[PDB]
Amino acid sequence: MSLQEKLLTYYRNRAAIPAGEQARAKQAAVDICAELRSFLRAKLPDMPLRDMYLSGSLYDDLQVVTADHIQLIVPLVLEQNLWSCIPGEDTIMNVPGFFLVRRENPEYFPRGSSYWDRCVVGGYLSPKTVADTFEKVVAGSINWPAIGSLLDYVIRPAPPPEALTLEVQYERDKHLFIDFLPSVTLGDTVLVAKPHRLAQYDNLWRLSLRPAETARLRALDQADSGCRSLCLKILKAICKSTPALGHLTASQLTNVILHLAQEEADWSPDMLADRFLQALRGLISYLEAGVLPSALNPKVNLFAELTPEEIDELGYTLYCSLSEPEVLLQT
Repeated sequence: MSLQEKLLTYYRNRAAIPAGEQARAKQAAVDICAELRSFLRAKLPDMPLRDMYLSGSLYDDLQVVTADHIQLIVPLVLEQNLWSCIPGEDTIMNVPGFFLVRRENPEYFPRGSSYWDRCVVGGYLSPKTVADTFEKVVAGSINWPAIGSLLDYVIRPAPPPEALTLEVQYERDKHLFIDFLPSVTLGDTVLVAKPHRLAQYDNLWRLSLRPAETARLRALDQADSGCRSLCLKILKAICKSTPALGHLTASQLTNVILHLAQEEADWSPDMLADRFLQALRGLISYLEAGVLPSALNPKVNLFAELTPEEIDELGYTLYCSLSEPEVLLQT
């Protein structure tokens, strides 16, 4: 049979979402998203935000390759007057590519001049505070299954520390997750409050990379009708199924593939199996080294959040795969 054929087989059987189901999944998210606006259009203002949006509603599949959960961005509006963002590199700590947001010009515009002065601690805008002030609309200031009833789904938020995340069964067989993620844009630079992990103590703002990451990927495979996304989807599925490998994230996997695209031109369909093995060796190499640089921002190490016991486990599992990759398909 061969790896190629087995990989394709695993794709269709374990990894891929049927066109129909996918559409219905998109519908759910788009509907949930609509109604959450209707909840905040009533509740607010006070908090200054643009409309919530779902990334990337332009693609059907919705970027659930690159991935984790469907992402519901909530853009916080800030005065470009009153706020500068300081790179994590130039701290006061030392943590690329996270950023501190510094309250500027008390020198001019005293406290109370912004809504966002109520989420400052120590001269700096605080993703955790911001996330919290937020999380106490979610789990559960919402009249939750009243919107469940309206649309014929089950909508319940995961219990903390993911009160931001939501579970929705869209059909009876299947279920689906939606992340709320607060975002601020200060000039060129866009940031999200996905907390760091340790964060020292608590904590900095995270540079958003998923949308750029998914755009390169979309584009490369457009260029040459190549098999980069397919190869990624399969690694993602294997990692979702194989408990040892669960510690690996969408972003990590995505960046392994992007580095491999930098190194290899070919990605014709018949190259799947080789590129697949190379991703495994790439992973092993990045894990040995303890660093996976972001393809888009080489100073950022995506493996910096992994605990060393995780790295340990992953490396061993991958090391053992290499001679019989077939075993990864039967988890």
